[PDB]
Amino acid sequence: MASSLRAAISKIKRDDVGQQVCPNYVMLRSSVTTKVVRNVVEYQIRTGGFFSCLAMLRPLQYAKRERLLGQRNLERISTRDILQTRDLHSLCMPTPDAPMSNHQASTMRELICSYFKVDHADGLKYIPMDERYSPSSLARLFTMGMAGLHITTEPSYKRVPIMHLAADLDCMTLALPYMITLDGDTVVPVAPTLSAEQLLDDGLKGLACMDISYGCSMDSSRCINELYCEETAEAICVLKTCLVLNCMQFKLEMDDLAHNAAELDKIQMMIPFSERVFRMASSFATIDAQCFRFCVMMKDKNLKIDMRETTRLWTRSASDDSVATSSLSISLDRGRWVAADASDARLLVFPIRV
Amino acid sequence: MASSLRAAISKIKRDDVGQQVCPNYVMLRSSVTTKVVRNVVEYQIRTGGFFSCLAMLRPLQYAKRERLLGQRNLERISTRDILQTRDLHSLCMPTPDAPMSNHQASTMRELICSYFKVDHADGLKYIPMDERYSPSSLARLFTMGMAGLHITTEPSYKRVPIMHLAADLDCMTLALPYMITLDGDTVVPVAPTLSAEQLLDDGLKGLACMDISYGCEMDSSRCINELYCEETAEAICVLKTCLVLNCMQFKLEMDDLAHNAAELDKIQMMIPFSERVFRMASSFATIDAQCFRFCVMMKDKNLKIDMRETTRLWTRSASDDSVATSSLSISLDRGRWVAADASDARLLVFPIRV
Repeated sequence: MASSLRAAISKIKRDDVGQQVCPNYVMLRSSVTTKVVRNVVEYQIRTGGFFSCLAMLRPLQYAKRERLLGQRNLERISTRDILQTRDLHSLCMPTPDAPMSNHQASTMRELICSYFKVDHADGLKYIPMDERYSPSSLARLFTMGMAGLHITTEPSYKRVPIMHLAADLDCMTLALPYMITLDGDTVVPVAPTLSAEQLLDDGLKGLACMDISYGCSMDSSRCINELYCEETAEAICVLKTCLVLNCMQFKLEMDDLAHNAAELDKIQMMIPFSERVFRMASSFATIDAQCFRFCVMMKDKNLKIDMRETTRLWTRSASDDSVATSSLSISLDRGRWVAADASDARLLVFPIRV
Repeated sequence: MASSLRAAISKIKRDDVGQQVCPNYVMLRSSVTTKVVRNVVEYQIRTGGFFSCLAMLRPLQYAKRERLLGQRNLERISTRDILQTRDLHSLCMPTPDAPMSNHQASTMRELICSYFKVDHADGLKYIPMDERYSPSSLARLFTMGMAGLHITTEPSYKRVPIMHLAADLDCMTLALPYMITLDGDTVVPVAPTLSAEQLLDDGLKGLACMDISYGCEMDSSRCINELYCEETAEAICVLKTCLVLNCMQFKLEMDDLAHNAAELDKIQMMIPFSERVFRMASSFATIDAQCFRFCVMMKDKNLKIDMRETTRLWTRSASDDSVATSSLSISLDRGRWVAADASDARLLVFPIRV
């Protein structure tokens, strides 16, 4: 009565919260439940990883529940038999089996070392010599650090100074990042011309022209840039950097999903998924040029697109001449960002919760 | 034609929100507003000072709006021609026109100095050479200091380090303070034998036998003493000291309300003001012996008592032999402090908000 195939199947993980799409990723990690009402099937998509990554714009809230978890969980996670990308993300480690980045890796390592007052050998555990890192793991590292917790290289939590900006923002419940320019004594929203990564170039200088409007569509609005002083400067740069890093991870994973046929075939032209991807990309449409051009294109096709054509658009949106911008003029009111072409609304980006 | 009476009456600021009761006080500052439905008039008592100063148990929440306000408001308060007690409390100054103490004032100033790393002479401004200080102004100073803000001697907000305990506790919506004893490897709640003031003795080491159970909903309970380590020790000592300071201020003002017949005649009639005084004293009934006894008494008289008799019971409650507390067994269940004589529940103390 014993058989080999049954033994193979026995080992397979049968949690089955839903149809697991793009696991082994950080932000594109997705679950598809099926919900039937009458005779119509509504696919319900749960992408918690992305939404947790975006909640880092409020560091004390990101950290809130985990700071009351002892040094036990980190030590459990590391001792585990097989470490998935989620496990390594919790430890702020390089995530093999997931896309990674080699961009400004030394400046990023130098930042770990300066912020956390740590050695280069320790820096090399976060960002190895292959120079390849996972940007979201690195954001988690810094986001927690602003909240007063350093994830150490031995799985441990060490107490580090809590950033005043994190406490100053913790009241806020909505946020909108955008790009600005200074045309002399006045500040105006501008469309993203550079890519999120290129903000990291030149020692993170281009970050000065990103702003984030925090508020409670929104009210009691406070911009991060008006809270700039000598003491909050570092905290503002890190916050903006973590945002950029999460954007980079998104882009990396999307670029990889364009070529990962296994998971793309698994998505049976779910329009629900392609409008999810539109939400996710809209988060960064105000700070990354590619995601801008991508979101304008999909909204031009009324978001009734299957994932194949969708991640075809992603591939094309990496090039400046894929859509015409110069034409578009952008304004910001009531906490949402609008790009319009001669009174035609080409993209509307709403603020993100937490 | 003109009148000097008219001119005098003209100069009187008329906020007239209600009948103001015990102004020039910190915690007993009250306002009665008359609400009528049918032919029944019900008196509503607002006592926001008391509940504000107990909200200090969660320091970041106490600081939440005030950290967004600039140094503008503190200068503005100091400029005011008539410095009322309310304004002085905002500035963490000593409060004439209101009661004060001298208990361990030397160790308090040394604490101010230690925590805020400030010289003896400006610490003399907070606690003068008179040796008299307002305990609640001092609790505010320290409470804001855990939140990362120092109210300086010149009106000014100076950024100091934010305590990790303040961040740890900020998810908690309820708190129950109580006293404990260590019998072997089991902690048990005990009745308050000492005075609040007497916990400031023995180099504040007596505070270790106090615990505060924080929770939500209670449900997600944590005891502050569970969170003790050498990094959290300072914060735990200050948080406990600030509670003792607010207790002491409460006591100082009650004693004063005993001899202040000028206010007590005005509120001699209202049973709702007895309910409020019971609610207040119940907050410290677990950590102060007088407040314990006082609260046991009024529960015996079923809370239907006038304020004259009320504050006479207060004056009596100062004496150990006034009620027979030795037969009462103390239990802490459902987030709820119970003092009972066999099957008779002589006092129930409930968790405090924030």
